[PDB]
Amino acid sequence: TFKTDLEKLEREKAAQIGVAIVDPQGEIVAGHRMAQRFAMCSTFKFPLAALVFERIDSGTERGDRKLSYGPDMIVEWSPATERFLASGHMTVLEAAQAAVQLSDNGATNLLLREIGGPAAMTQYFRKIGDSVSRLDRKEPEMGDNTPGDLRDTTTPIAMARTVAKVLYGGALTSTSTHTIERWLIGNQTGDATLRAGFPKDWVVGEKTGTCANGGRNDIGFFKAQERDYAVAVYTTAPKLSAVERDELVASVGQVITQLILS
Repeated sequence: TFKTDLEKLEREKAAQIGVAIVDPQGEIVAGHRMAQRFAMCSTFKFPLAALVFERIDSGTERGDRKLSYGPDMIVEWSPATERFLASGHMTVLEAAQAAVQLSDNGATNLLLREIGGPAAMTQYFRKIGDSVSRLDRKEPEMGDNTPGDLRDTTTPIAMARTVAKVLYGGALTSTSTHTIERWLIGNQTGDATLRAGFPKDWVVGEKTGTCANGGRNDIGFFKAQERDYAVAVYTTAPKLSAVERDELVASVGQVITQLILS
């Protein structure tokens, strides 16, 4: 009924829904269109932050290092970057948290400037065993989501497994892992997407994405009692409104819940 519930949503809302749910070791729990490529949109900002924590964990980067910038770095949806503009900088950590929890595009591009751009992001994906995810552009053009373009894409299964490697498979130190987990729980942008359709006693942390051409995504983790899962949801619904798109992802949330509770 998991498959057929998602198929009903897909049929009724003229949408495609890609889902993957994996256990802490990346073993598959459930999936739908799980190896179809979808635009990442802002979901790559979670892996970016992980890349930054790996560098902090390694010493090649320092969390409180100040990153100076000017108005040239302000792009669409840069709420923290605009607020910190007068001060002249955000630290590596401030920028990373804003990228995750506000989806701040300027903060994201500020970090890419520092780690070596899209190519460095793709190299990190490969390092942690993800041969699929690829960042090819910075924001905002990376979310162009042109039909059929494989630039800036992932698969549900690939991203879900990267989530698990980051949160459970030892990609980061215990300390950096804990920090990035809490940032996902505290995400400010996902109240109407997956976690809306999960039970309110499940610990959920996630990162949303919105792309042009009807892309709406949410990736992260959930803890249903003593059971940890990594989850990635990418959806394409060109004809839905934005609120309908939020509510589509929430519904996927519910279908996911109906399965786990079985």
